[PDB]
Amino acid sequence: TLALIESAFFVVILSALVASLTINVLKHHTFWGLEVWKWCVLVMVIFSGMLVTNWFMRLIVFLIETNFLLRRKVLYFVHGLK
Repeated sequence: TLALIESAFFVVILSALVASLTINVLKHHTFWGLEVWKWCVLVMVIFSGMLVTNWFMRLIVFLIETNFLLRRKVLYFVHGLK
């Protein structure tokens, strides 16, 4: 629910950033001494970075599961510090 809304917002921000990069019309507008596309890309960076951190944590957990090492202490440390 709430997580899905955040993911959708991050996807929308990424799409807007891609459109701004592809279309120079938005670049003509600037605010706070910086281009509007810069701020949009920054916000999309924050959101997509949260999403990428979650995805990378999941991928690291999966790789550790498939990894040959199976030390109990290492698994507990990873679970605690994820």
